[PDB]
Amino acid sequence: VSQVRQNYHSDCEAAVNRMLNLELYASYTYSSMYAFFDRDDVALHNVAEFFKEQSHEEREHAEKFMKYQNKRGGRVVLQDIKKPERDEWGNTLEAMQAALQLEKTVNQALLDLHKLATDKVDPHLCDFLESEYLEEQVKDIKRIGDFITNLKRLGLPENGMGEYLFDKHSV
Amino acid sequence: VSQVRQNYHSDCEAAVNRMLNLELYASYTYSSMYAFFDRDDVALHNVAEFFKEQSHEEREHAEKFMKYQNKRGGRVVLQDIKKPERDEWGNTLEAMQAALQLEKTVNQALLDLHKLATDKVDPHLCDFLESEYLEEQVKDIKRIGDFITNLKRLGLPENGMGEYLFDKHSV
Amino acid sequence: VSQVRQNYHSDCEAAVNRMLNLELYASYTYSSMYAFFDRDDVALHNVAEFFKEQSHEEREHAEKFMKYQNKRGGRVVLQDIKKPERDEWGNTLEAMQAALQLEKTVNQALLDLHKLATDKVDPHLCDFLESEYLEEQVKDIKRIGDFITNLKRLGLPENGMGEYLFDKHSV
Amino acid sequence: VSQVRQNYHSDCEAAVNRMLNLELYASYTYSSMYAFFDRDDVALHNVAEFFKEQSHEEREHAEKFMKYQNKRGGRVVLQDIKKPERDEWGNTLEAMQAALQLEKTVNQALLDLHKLATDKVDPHLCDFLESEYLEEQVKDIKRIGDFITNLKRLGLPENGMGEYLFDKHSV
Ligand SMILES: [Cl-]
Ligand SMILES: [Cl-]
Ligand SMILES: [Cl-]
Ligand SMILES: [Cl-]
Ligand SMILES: [Cl-]
Ligand SMILES: [Cl-]
Ligand SMILES: [Cl-]
Ligand SMILES: [Cl-]
Ligand SMILES: [Cl-]
Ligand SMILES: [Cl-]
Ligand SMILES: [Cl-]
Ligand SMILES: [Cl-]
Ligand SMILES: [Cl-]
Ligand SMILES: [Cl-]
Ligand SMILES: [Cl-]
Ligand SMILES: [Cl-]
Ligand SMILES: [Cl-]
Ligand SMILES: [Fe+2]
Ligand SMILES: [Fe+2]
Ligand SMILES: [Fe+2]
Ligand SMILES: [Fe+2]
Ligand SMILES: [Fe+2]
Ligand SMILES: [Fe+2]
Ligand SMILES: [Fe+2]
Ligand SMILES: [Fe+2]
Ligand SMILES: [Fe+2]
Ligand SMILES: [Fe+2]
Ligand SMILES: [Fe+2]
Ligand SMILES: [Fe+2]
Ligand SMILES: [Fe+2]
Ligand SMILES: [Fe+2]
Ligand SMILES: [Fe+2]
Ligand SMILES: [Fe+2]
Ligand SMILES: [Fe+2]
Ligand SMILES: [Fe+2]
Ligand SMILES: [Fe+2]
Ligand SMILES: [Fe+2]
Ligand SMILES: [Fe+2]
Ligand SMILES: [Fe+2]
Ligand SMILES: [Fe+2]
Ligand SMILES: [Mg+2]
Ligand SMILES: [Mg+2]
Ligand SMILES: [Mg+2]
Ligand SMILES: [Mg+2]
Ligand SMILES: [Mg+2]
Ligand SMILES: [Mg+2]
Ligand SMILES: [Mg+2]
Ligand SMILES: [Mg+2]
Ligand SMILES: [Mg+2]
Ligand SMILES: [Mg+2]
Ligand SMILES: [Mg+2]
Ligand SMILES: [Mg+2]
Repeated sequence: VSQVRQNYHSDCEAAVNRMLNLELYASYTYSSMYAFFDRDDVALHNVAEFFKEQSHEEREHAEKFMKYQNKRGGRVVLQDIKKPERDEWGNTLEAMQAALQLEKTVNQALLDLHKLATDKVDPHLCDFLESEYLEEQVKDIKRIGDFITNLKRLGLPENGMGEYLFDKHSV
Repeated sequence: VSQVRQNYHSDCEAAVNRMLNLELYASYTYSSMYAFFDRDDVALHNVAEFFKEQSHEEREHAEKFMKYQNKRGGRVVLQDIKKPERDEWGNTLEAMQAALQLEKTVNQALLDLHKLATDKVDPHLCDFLESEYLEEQVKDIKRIGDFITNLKRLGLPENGMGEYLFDKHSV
Repeated sequence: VSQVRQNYHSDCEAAVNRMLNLELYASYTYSSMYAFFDRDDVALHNVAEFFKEQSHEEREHAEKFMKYQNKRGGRVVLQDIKKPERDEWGNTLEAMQAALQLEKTVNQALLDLHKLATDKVDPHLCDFLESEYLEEQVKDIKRIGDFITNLKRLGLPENGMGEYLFDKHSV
Repeated sequence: VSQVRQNYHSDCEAAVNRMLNLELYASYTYSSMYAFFDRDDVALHNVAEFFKEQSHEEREHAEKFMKYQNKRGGRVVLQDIKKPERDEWGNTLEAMQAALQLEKTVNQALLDLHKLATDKVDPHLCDFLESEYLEEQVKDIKRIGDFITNLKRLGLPENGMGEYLFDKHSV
């Protein structure tokens, strides 16, 4: 037993490791979206950079879980980072729709972890999730939803002019 | 009944007073460690100053509970501050081990208070503990654990050179 | 065929994708080393931060290959990022030895890619590898070798004082 | 034989002169595109200025070959600069398509020169081409390809609004 460990359930420790992996998975998916929008036959640079930024943010989320694990006396256990679900992302609307679903998947995992922490009476873990993850998730989901509404308004997927306009005025 | 009092259970009010006393007790223990390491036959000034800083921090924790009590309309009730468990602290490793146990004792009391606040449906008290106490406790416990690992690596208690090196490069 | 593609062999495109994956694998291995040295029972913070920095550098190397692929009109294809070979890294010497071998593995892959680029008469790819990868590899290998020599001089793995001294004066 | 001449094959000297001429030809083509987009019945000023900038860049490329020739002890031999293939350039998409093909033609000539330099075992000439020409070519080709993708997305050649938008947000 780690000398620092106090009120940290084995189940929570394991769930933190799984959450870390999911953050890394999300990062990798966003990196794929970056590379797609940087393709010469796609060429939406501001969209690409948005997803690149998101990729870096997700990596930061993962690293914060690593630090958390050690602070509580848990042990970081890593697993493979699975490649993204797709190799190409269609267009800005399709990519944003996938990003929304990804963000909701990550959010659900965070909420499930919060429920576990609650069940195990771990207020430190609850506080950590609330203060460092849950509000950022809601903000990101709202931003992506707002983008999707605008992409639909702009006539995506069919309206190429609309897609250009979004890249030039929304990101 | 205090004109400001709302959703503040008598049990929580009493537990806040006991928590205040424990913070003062912790402060006093750290002050003893400061004085020990400042002895001419001990003479580890950086270690002494670390514990002096910790003593002041614990006093601040106590004063914040006093302010909290009044904000909620509870009444501060003071008890004797018991002298520390020991009059001399052996060496840096022994002192750090005692500090770790002290920090875990304080942490357990904070967690118990959080559980009481939860049982009494007092989200303000829960928030206060989470935002002002629980993360600082985890950080401090991790720091002391890290120090202990390094002191053991440096050959404490036997290795006087190791102890000197710690004082000169870790604190 | 991509409108930008010129003098870019399919074999080189595929090898760039595999190289990208290897950079990501190296990044992930370094992230594991960071987490290990941040453990409360390991607690070598400067060593941990060295490996964290290395992890970020490797990720940058991977992203540069993504950008390269697109610049040439190749298509980024991602695969799983395999978890590191180990879950725990022993001590500073063992970790540095693994880092040296990892760096040499990455270097060999870069040299193999340079040989392929040479065989396919692709001077742009040769230049890219020489200007952006090969010298950094040699520098990193030399730095790690130098560290290993010093860790051995300091009596690793047995000499805990030596390990402490390295953390405090070399990184 | 020039007193400075060393390891500089006659074939390479001649090929450098031909490369110089091609750079001047490219410059002149871009100058024609500038003048076209500055016409009152075309009036896409940002597009015109892009091509004017490209024209100046190509002239700089030519002058660098002149300096190179002298540095190696070769002799600059000039030929007529042929007028561009066209007198009018249709629209932004047509001009960009011609620019892409021009850039690929120049790139192929640079790659052919690099192959000659390799065959004649001239590493100085290889280095010069790699460090001063080949990466700039790849960057320029990618930029123009990206523009073409966006012009097609914007409905060129038919969509005049799309063409206006490109001029106002892409260049
Ligand atoms: Cl526990
Ligand atoms: Cl699987
Ligand atoms: Cl595709
Ligand atoms: Cl928007
Ligand atoms: Cl009340
Ligand atoms: Cl008593
Ligand atoms: Cl004594
Ligand atoms: Cl020293
Ligand atoms: Cl330390
Ligand atoms: Cl090709
Ligand atoms: Cl496999
Ligand atoms: Cl272990
Ligand atoms: Cl060293
Ligand atoms: Cl010669
Ligand atoms: Cl002729
Ligand atoms: Cl005309
Ligand atoms: Cl564009
Ligand atoms: Fe995240
Ligand atoms: Fe798979
Ligand atoms: Fe996210
Ligand atoms: Fe709560
Ligand atoms: Fe909170
Ligand atoms: Fe964010
Ligand atoms: Fe985000
Ligand atoms: Fe305290
Ligand atoms: Fe007593
Ligand atoms: Fe404390
Ligand atoms: Fe503190
Ligand atoms: Fe403290
Ligand atoms: Fe690398
Ligand atoms: Fe595996
Ligand atoms: Fe590396
Ligand atoms: Fe580096
Ligand atoms: Fe490096
Ligand atoms: Fe020193
Ligand atoms: Fe040129
Ligand atoms: Fe003619
Ligand atoms: Fe050019
Ligand atoms: Fe340029
Ligand atoms: Fe150019
Ligand atoms: Mg467990
Ligand atoms: Mg998972
Ligand atoms: Mg917040
Ligand atoms: Mg009462
Ligand atoms: Mg008490
Ligand atoms: Mg906080
Ligand atoms: Mg292929
Ligand atoms: Mg591989
Ligand atoms: Mg270099
Ligand atoms: Mg000749
Ligand atoms: Mg010619
Ligand atoms: Mg260069």
